[PDB]
Amino acid sequence: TDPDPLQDFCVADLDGKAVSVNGHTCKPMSEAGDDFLFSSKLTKAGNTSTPNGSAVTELDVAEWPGTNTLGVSMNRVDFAPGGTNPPHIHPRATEIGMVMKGELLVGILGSLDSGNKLYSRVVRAGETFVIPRGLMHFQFNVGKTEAYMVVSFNSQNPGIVFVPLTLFGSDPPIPTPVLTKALRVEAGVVELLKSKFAGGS
Amino acid sequence: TDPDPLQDFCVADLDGKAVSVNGHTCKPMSEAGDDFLFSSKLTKAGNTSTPNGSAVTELDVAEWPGTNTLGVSMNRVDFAPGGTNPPHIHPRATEIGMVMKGELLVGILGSLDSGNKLYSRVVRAGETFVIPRGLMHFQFNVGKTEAYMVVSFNSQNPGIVFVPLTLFGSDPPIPTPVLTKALRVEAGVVELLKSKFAGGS
Amino acid sequence: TDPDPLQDFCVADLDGKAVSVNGHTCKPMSEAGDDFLFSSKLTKAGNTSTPNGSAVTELDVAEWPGTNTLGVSMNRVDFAPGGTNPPHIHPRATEIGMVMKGELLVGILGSLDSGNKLYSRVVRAGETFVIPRGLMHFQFNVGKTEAYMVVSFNSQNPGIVFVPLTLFGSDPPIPTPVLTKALRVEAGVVELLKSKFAGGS
Amino acid sequence: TDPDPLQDFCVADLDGKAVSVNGHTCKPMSEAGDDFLFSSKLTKAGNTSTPNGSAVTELDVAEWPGTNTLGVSMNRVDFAPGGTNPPHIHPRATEIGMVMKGELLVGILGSLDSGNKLYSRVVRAGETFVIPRGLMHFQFNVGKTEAYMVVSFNSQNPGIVFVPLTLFGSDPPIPTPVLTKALRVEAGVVELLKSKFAGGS
Amino acid sequence: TDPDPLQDFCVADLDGKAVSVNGHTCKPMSEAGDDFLFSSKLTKAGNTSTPNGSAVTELDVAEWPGTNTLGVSMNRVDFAPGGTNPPHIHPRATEIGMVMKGELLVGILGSLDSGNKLYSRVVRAGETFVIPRGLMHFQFNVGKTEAYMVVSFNSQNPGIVFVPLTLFGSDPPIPTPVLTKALRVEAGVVELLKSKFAGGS
Amino acid sequence: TDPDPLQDFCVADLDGKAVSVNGHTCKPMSEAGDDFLFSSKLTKAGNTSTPNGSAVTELDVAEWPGTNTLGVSMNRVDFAPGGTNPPHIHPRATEIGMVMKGELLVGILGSLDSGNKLYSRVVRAGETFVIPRGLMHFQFNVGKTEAYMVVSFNSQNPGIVFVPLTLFGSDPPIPTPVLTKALRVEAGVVELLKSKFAGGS
Ligand SMILES: [Mn+2]
Ligand SMILES: [Mn+2]
Ligand SMILES: [Mn+2]
Ligand SMILES: [Mn+2]
Ligand SMILES: [Mn+2]
Ligand SMILES: [Mn+2]
Repeated sequence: TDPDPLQDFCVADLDGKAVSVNGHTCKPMSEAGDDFLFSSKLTKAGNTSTPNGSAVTELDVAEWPGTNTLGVSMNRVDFAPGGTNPPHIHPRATEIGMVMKGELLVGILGSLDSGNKLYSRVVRAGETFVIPRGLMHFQFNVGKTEAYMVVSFNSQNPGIVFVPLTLFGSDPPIPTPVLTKALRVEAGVVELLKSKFAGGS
Repeated sequence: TDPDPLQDFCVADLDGKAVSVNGHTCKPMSEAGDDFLFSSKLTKAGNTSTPNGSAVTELDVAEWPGTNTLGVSMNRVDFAPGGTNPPHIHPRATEIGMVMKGELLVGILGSLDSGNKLYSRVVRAGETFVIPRGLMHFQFNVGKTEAYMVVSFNSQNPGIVFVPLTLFGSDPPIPTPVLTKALRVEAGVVELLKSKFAGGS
Repeated sequence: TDPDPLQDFCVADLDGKAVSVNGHTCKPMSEAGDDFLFSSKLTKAGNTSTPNGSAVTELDVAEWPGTNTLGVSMNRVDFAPGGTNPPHIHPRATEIGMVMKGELLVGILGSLDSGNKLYSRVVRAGETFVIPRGLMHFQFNVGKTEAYMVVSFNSQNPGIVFVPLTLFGSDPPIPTPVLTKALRVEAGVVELLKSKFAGGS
Repeated sequence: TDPDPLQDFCVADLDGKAVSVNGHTCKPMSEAGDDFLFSSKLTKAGNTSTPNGSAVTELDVAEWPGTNTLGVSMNRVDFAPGGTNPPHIHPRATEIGMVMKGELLVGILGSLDSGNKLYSRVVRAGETFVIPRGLMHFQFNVGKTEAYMVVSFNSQNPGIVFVPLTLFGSDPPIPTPVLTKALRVEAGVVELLKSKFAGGS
Repeated sequence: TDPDPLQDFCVADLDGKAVSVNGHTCKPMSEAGDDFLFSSKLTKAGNTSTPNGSAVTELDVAEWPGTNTLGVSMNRVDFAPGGTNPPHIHPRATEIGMVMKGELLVGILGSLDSGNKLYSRVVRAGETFVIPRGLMHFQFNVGKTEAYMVVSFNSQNPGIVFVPLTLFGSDPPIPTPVLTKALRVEAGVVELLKSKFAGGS
Repeated sequence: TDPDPLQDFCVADLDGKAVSVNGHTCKPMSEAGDDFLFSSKLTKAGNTSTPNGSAVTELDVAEWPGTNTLGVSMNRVDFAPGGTNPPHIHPRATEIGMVMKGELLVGILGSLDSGNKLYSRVVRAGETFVIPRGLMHFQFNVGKTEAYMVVSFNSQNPGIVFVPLTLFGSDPPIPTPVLTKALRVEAGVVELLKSKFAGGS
């Protein structure tokens, strides 16, 4: 897990020309003021008019510098009806989440030695779920209304590996012959899938 | 921070006669079923008719066995008007919180080398705060309505050191002469304070 | 990373009825003998006549009990011409590898905040590569001969999330409507992909 | 616990204008000389003519730069007859101590799930005690002579949260109405307590 | 460093037939009583009539079960005039020490990338030293009187690798031809050295 | 073990005038290019015409900057017939190794509480061994041909404490009277041993 802190506070210095280290260097405490332990960035719903039909509003260290060294972060996710937060992985954290409104099918997948088991449940307001570090998982809005959840992590920067976008729309894309061997389908099918992720999101 | 996991899942075996280790031993996976990554325990408001005027509903490993080894937990806190979650400390975790309804004065205190600075702000629906590991902090309901928040931790068992209850109502209590020297007041004042915490909460 | 050791040696007790804990309980040292720090299991090539055209021979704690508590493990991977070790993730470790024979295209993918960049290179005998914890990566045999590599991890049990098999052949499978929304293609395409992973490997 | 070291030595650069990071940046090894692994700062007794009747002489990274990255520090504490080191907490370390002279009542308090139990014993020359990370604890000189102890920590910067000074004399102070609700006493009692800690120590 | 604790207390169960895990299983709290956080084992001087002319009195988890999970331990070392605590290594901890009486030459050796530098100083009563994790170090009594020190570690079980005893008196001994090649001297010299450590201490 | 990473990549900035921190500061990602996750430095055999009769080719962070923050490194070791990699220790890592060609006697030594037990085995092509963190170990070429192995570590900078060179050829050397007491032999024997390591390797 994230390295433990070595003092009370260490607000991230996010200037483009700051020295680079594991994590972030910190502002002098003299320059921090009173408000660094607080945020209002998750107060508003994100724009769900995206190809996925969901929107992620992040509150990692890049958006909340006061989290630097403290071992935590939070995101909000909003969903249109029938929208998905697609199969994804956090390389550097466990996630713990609560549904705030609506009805979400939440799925969590075991690794190979767990027989790739899929656990899935419809989760409603006030109900919670846990995603062990590094495992593939997804959410799907099964209600007729807009849904939203707020999720927390045991890292200041968990990372997000979106599985469809990474497989089919990386920069540059994975070669077609690699994908035909891996996916057990013809080139035409692979090229169709790539055409859907060419725009970069 | 909590030790990292060494497999996908390890649901806590909470039987009274189970072998005792750092954390908890685990149920055989054969005995776990489909639902261990989920809970509904935070769906309902706690009973705020307490001396503090607040109620803590816990979702640590004792209440959510599926969190075992995963490095996370969550609590809900509900507040009557004018109620407080009194000055307290988590010995083993950072906290990250969001206010769900109402208006809460949230205060966080630096240690001695931070000049014991008090940072405090009124936090409203959808707004967030962070409490660095081991620092004293409190919340106070400044609104006219019932308030509530949901908070997450980077530990399966953060611990709670309630400062007033521990100072004045430990089992057995701290000797009066220790408290008169520490608090710089006469025995009568110390005995008055003890009389308020004699009931154990 | 894996918890540090608290003594010199702690050979895993792998009996089916042993108590379950994070990792594994240990054999009494009296029962260990002289050979637990050694193995010959990677001396022989695996059987590459599989749908992927590669074979993974594991030397994690389940196969090498002497690694328990020590923070390391190793695997061997053998490749038929044109074979792939498909896009996969290790939830709990960084990997460091060396190619022993043949020519392998090795690809490593950044996360979202790294713009999902793909780094790829043909790696030959004696040449090395590194895969940061939790990132998607693959290998593809571009030579005319059988290839092989040996890779090490900073975990006794890194875990393997095979991306194609998990997306299309989990137990039970991810619902088709979830995959049509996530993959941006019609049901027929999703069902074709599922038909290729129905056998469980 | 503190992050592990990534090289043999890394003496803290304590200049006021040095770049700020988790912990401290290090002096070039060229500038370190022979003496950084040694100190004489705990050779002399501190001045016990304080309101508490004790004095803490610190040997954390700010006073012993050679401890940087190494995961340890030490303090000395001297006591006048009837003096106290008042109820306090270390947010980032376990403490292990030895009494060198005199007779000290040493008390350690469990958290809420430990029923807030108080363990206390008179500890004499050569006898030892342990304080688990983040728990409230105190010492009180019950002898007729000056007492002293030397204590070590598993952090280069454990932090000190002095409970009375933080509750009643933070900068600025906790509002009186918060303290009347938390302490279950009238405003006059709270104001009396504040008047004793107004001077800042 | 040692894994962090997951609860307040976890006293080691040292029975010979207890289940074996990384570290130690714990006694039920019901069986612990009031005294587990305290010891008197370092109150008395060890017997310095040994071949080394020093004696180590240990207070690791085997001797102080209350240290289990807490990340700390302590030893006392007593020295006859001209006695040595010979070149040794702690595989799993940093050490921080204080001299209590007498005059000790204390030496600390850098690794290969530190040019194998030797730092050494005569350390007297109340003066302190630090030994970074895993580095070779020694002490030698240069005074005319008995000397002693008390040292603390950031592990419950640091381990001790005594260099002369391990090189020349392991069980069974390192083969003579291995030592002649490593030490660049003839068999007769190696056999002389072995004859001095044949007794097992 | 090494601190976990807080982002995908952080290539070490090895310039002599770069700011110094635990580990290394990082190059801006803009300056990294495509090749930092790869190396060819272990492709060639080292020069075994040394006093030890072996050669270590290192691929730690100083030689492979892309390993910075990732928790891993690798070395190659080549052996002349009858050559040794002498008794040594890694202060900051476990090692996991594979023999690539030839026949090597590999020995691993327990600490004092393990009765200083020596485990040793002849290890041949494709066979593996593990060295727990901080324990003394060695290899000796018992074949008639040149041998080689490749070894991996759970640290970017494990450190190497060569026991003979450190005991007899440190900078400056350990005083002769310290070594006569520790080794239980006369000054002449100690001076003979020092004369063999005076050249610095
Ligand atoms: Mn997620
Ligand atoms: Mn709290
Ligand atoms: Mn891999
Ligand atoms: Mn203390
Ligand atoms: Mn030592
Ligand atoms: Mn080695």
